[PDB]
Amino acid sequence: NYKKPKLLYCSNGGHFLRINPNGTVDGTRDRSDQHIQLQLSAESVGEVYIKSTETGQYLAMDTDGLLYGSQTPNEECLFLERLEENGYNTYISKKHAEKNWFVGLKKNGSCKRGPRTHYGQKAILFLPLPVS
Repeated sequence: NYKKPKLLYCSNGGHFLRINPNGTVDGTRDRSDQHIQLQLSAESVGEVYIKSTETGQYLAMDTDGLLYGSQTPNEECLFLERLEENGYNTYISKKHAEKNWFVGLKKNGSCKRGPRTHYGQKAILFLPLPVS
């Protein structure tokens, strides 16, 4: 199911995860935005890389839990993808997995930093959707 690109929709504020050309990561309510098309791929079961098709940058999480775009797919870019019972997917930073730092978007579209994320919050629930 990683064969084609997709959008990652956050049910908290209704934002599509966006990797901007300048390297910042946020969300947008505009489904037509060119920077929300993402290619997910898995080298190992349950572990994914999430890449911007438009800029080639990989989603990554820094040491303070902020999401950013990385030119290279390194250890900071691996996420543990889990399918929750409510049917939503969650993504935990593999590097920061002991701390349960999730990929998350606030209601205003800004990244909810890893340490502020917690299981049970709407900010961490994502729905993979077809591009068009």
